[PDB]
Amino acid sequence: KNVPHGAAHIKSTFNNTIVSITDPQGNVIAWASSGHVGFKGSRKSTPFAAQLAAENAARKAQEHGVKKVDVFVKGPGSGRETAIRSLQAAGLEVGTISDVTPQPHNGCRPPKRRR
RNA sequence: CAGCUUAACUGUGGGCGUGCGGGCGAUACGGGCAGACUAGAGUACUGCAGGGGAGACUGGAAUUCCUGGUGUAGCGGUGGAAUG
Ligand SMILES: [Mg+2]
Ligand SMILES: [Mg+2]
Ligand SMILES: [Mg+2]
Ligand SMILES: [Mg+2]
Ligand SMILES: [Mg+2]
Ligand SMILES: [Mg+2]
Ligand SMILES: [Mg+2]
Ligand SMILES: [Mg+2]
Ligand SMILES: [Mg+2]
Ligand SMILES: [Mg+2]
Ligand SMILES: [Mg+2]
Repeated sequence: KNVPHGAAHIKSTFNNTIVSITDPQGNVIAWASSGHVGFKGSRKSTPFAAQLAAENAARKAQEHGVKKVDVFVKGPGSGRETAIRSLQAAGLEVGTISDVTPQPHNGCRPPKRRR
């Protein structure tokens, strides 16, 4: 089909980073990830896979005909700016930037400290 | 001091003998007794800040889960990987 506007969702952890593009109504057009790009071990952790998923989702969404996108990012830093710049260079221009990160107001208890 | 020749020893009466008694005469501090005062203490008049304590009521973000859409091959993980 086609869509004149949508939002690309970004959630990036230390060891992963996925990208999914959704319309405002909540129906997803397409998604991409480093794992699908084919990176295992620490390879996937790179922002490089971030830009790869970036232009991948760009292609698989612009096939459906996405024009305007607003990206939301979350999670700890793994290349957020790198991925957004790669997407911008991919040919899609964002109208507004927004970060909504899961920040629980001291709900539940995090797992023990690493050792 | 006194003599056994000096010798241990004792011949010698004083002196020593740290505790306990009543009678004569003290009152400074150290108790009880005695009435009064307040520099401690305590309440009394008005203000104060506070996650002090107990019960109940209530909001938010989030994890997880159930249900339902969009949606595609992996998601997740560590120095890496498989159990998942
Ligand atoms: Mg990792
Ligand atoms: Mg863990
Ligand atoms: Mg003599
Ligand atoms: Mg004598
Ligand atoms: Mg004695
Ligand atoms: Mg007394
Ligand atoms: Mg008086
Ligand atoms: Mg007083
Ligand atoms: Mg107060
Ligand atoms: Mg109680
Ligand atoms: Mg569902």
